[PDB]
Amino acid sequence: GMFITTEGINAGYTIKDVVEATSSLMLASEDIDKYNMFDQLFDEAKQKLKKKADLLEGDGIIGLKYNTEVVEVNGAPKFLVVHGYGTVILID
Amino acid sequence: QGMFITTEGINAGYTIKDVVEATSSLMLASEDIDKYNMFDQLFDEAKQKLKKKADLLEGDGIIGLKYNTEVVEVNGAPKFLVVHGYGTVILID
Amino acid sequence: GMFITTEGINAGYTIKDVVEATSSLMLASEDIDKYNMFDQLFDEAKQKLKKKADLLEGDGIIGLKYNTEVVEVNGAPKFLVVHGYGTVILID
Amino acid sequence: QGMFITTEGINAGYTIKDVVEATSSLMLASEDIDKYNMFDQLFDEAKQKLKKKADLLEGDGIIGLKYNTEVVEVNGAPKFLVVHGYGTVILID
Amino acid sequence: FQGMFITTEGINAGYTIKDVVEATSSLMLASEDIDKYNMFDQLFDEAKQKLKKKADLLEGDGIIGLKYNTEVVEVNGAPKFLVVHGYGTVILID
Repeated sequence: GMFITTEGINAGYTIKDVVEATSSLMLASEDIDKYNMFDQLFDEAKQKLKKKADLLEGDGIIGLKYNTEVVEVNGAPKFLVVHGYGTVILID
Repeated sequence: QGMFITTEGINAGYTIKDVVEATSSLMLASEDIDKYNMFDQLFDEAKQKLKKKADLLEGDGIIGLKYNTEVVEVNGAPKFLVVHGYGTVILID
Repeated sequence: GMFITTEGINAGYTIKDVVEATSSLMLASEDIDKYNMFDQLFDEAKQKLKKKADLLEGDGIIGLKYNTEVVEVNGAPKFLVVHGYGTVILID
Repeated sequence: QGMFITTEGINAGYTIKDVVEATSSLMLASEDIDKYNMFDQLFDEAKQKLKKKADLLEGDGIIGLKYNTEVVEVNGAPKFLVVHGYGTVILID
Repeated sequence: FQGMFITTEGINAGYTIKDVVEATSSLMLASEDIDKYNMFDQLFDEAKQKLKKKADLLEGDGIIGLKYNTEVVEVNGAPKFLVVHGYGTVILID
């Protein structure tokens, strides 16, 4: 139960660290149109980032951004990759 | 669907419900490999998906919207156009 | 004569909508090194975005970002693609 | 071109001249397909182009800088490294 | 020098801007490791250390406005290089 946001917050905080997480999956040959499968990778990336924020003893993560790639092998999409990153903060 | 969305933050009091994401895509016909205006549809669809998620979380709108885009190639031709939209769902006060 | 910016503005406004535009061109075989040809696509993307801002009855666009792709056909760059997007606002 | 540039905004009074963009690129030799440190010079070139455009618009500097990057492949090898830089040219007060 | 702050967003505090800085880091995948996108973790760390060292050479206190670009570079129809670019604005407080 730890907060996450794309932008900053108007409140007093100190900065613990910037954290990053990558998650990925492999597509079946028949599923090369299934870009909806990115949904689970964003949620996995967030949970990895939140766990890292909790290990740093922060209250949450500001400044979240995502990078995405669709990686091709032998002229077909084969991997979907999300990178998430943000700044872990502690309020006051 | 009457719910606000913005690329940046807002100077107002809010609480943060959650960050939400949506992906939309389409498959190009062989003759339409030059039709990058077809991304318009996908940005619209991504926003609708995001707004629906904001409404299920019982927020007033979405701040901090960004889009990632890909043109995915199959056997040396563009075949899919993909938009990912994401942002922070907030509740005012 | 309508303003556009990458960041927000410290002033009172209401939000009309987020708008997006895509611009693209096809490279000749001999022009696969000509990445300066993105310049005109950025300008076209802005003009499309401004047009949309004016249709929504806003004063300008905050939060502008651009995505870019170089799309390959048969192992050569063939299309240059810009996506522009931002938030249309009305001052006060 | 002793002229300021930043990724974020500034807490100060300004007016907005325009948004500006610059692209810079280079071609890799076959033996240099692992040399991604060669992006270094392209970022610098992109900044120089953006600053020169800011100076033509008679601004004091550039806020909101972002970069897009691509590694463009020809016949299944990286051949071009491409940087796009863009930002908002401002004038203080 | 070692312990220097870095953040994705700005800070609500008084500062002057030294310069914008950039770093790139990369690695080459083995054929058997074309699924190993976890290996980006290293590259983000390396990119940050390069950026911090540039901030320290400019005599700043830290880096605001950090962003990362990423690419997965293919050679002969397989992923061969993972590339991170990091960039941000080096500042000095007061």
